[PDB]
Amino acid sequence: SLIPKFRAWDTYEKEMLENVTPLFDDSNSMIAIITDFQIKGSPGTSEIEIGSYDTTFNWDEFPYVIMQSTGLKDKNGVEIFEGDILVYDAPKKYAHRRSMHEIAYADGRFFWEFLDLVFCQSNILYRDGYLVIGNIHENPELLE
Amino acid sequence: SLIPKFRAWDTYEKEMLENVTPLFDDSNSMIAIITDFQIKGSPGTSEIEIGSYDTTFNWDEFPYVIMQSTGLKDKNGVEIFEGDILVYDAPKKYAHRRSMHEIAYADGRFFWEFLDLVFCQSNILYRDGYLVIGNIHENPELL
Amino acid sequence: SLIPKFRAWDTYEKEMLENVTPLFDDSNSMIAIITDFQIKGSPGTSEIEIGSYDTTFNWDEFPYVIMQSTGLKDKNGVEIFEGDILVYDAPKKYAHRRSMHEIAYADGRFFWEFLDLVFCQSNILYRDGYLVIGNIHENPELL
Amino acid sequence: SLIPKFRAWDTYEKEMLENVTPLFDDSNSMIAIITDFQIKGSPGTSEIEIGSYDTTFNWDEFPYVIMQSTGLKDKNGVEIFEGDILVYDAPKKYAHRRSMHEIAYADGRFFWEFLDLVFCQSNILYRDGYLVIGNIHENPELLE
Repeated sequence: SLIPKFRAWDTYEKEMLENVTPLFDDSNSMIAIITDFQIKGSPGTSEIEIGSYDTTFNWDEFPYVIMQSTGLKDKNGVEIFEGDILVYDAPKKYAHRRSMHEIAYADGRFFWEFLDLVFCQSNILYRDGYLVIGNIHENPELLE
Repeated sequence: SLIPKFRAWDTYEKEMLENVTPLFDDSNSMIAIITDFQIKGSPGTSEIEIGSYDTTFNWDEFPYVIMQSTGLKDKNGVEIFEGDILVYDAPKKYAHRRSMHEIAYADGRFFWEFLDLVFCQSNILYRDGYLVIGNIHENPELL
Repeated sequence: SLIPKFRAWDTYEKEMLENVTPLFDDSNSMIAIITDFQIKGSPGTSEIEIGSYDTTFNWDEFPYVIMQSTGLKDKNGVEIFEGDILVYDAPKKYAHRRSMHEIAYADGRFFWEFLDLVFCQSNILYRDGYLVIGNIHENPELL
Repeated sequence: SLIPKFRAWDTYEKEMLENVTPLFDDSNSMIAIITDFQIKGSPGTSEIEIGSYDTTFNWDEFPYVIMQSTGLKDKNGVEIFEGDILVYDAPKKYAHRRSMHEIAYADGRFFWEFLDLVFCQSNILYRDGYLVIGNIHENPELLE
């Protein structure tokens, strides 16, 4: 099963927004985003009260980039999203260079890039395990 | 890189709703659904006008079951979702069980059940190809 | 990155032979098997001394079925081969059978049948882990 | 199923040997290689006659690197082995090199390195398809 959960990088404000709801037209294009809402009212006469939101008509270039949760967690229990960048949590002693690996989606599955292992919960936790160190938007220096 | 697209089975109305937007609390529980909306503003400024929707306030148990698109298509160009049931498009073997393969997501990937080939667009189309024949909600006693 | 290792089911003796070397002719059909050999040279002129072997000419039906090692081990350190049958080793909660999963190779990977998980070392060992309980030849009626 | 088929790179002579039979002890060390054999003698009384061969006796380090067939074919029907390098057979354009990926085995599967696609027969052949254009031993600068 996979519970749909999304975060958005606001490229104009340079801010990561958690728990957002992307809204699409019937043609697979994002047209709005709800960043906060609450449900109000009584049983049978309830409503969705949108607190904060934005739409593509407000912008020449809509500044939100959406990323979905993989439903997997890292060694410290942090939920892994598309765009996260992970590293093997090696001991400090005899420290040796390690590469970082970005999470992406293709061909029906989430992949970590440049790694021989299959991306799955057991591989994330195996031996010393993997940790999310940042993401491609906030931390592009991790892949330099 | 997967464009999010969802459908919902409404267990109360016994119907499939297309192009829905599920709304979750910050704790993994679905608390509302938007089934139609428009953007309007002339300028309003622009606003989201919810057309049809439901919330968990309205129910003892929220009757909507959400399914996400894999973004892959079957041999007939049908978009494949979680809960779809696929079969290989071969001749029909009369009076014997036909193998059926439910689509689900787990542990980082979508997969089809009971099949040695890996679920991916090229394998869906290879040879005679696979077709969606229905899903586990609209067609409950097939599997 | 995969050490070639083979075992053979002897369908005449009904025994499993370990560390065998299958030999294939130019038609890619198995023609012989080496079950024991030594290297006895002296010292810049070495030789392969085959000590135990068999060939398709010594039989009407060559009674050997070859299975290759996956290179992976089960939770008890047992090397896993094609044709093995694995179970998840959760405690016996009184009176229910563990589901069984045969190992095969196809289309680029070794895999376990009827399972949502990727067949890889970490999944084999995760939590209670998986154990080999038999194989399709020694235990033809297990599945 | 997979018919075991092996090739070996002789790293002393710098030659690829086709269709070899690798011989291992029980500790997983290759100690011999049969490059040619035939079966001889009376039915019921037959023998393996070893033609070309080599053993680890003659060597400080046995100079042969074994690679197994994946069982999969490229767009030209060529059997793909570990160590092969594949390219996507898109129309070639001036001064643009097509991207290359090495075949490896790890942890239960064969795969193409640095490519987020399931390595399977239908993906090898899909759309423009992939072709074997060398291997890491005979063409050690090819990946660059």
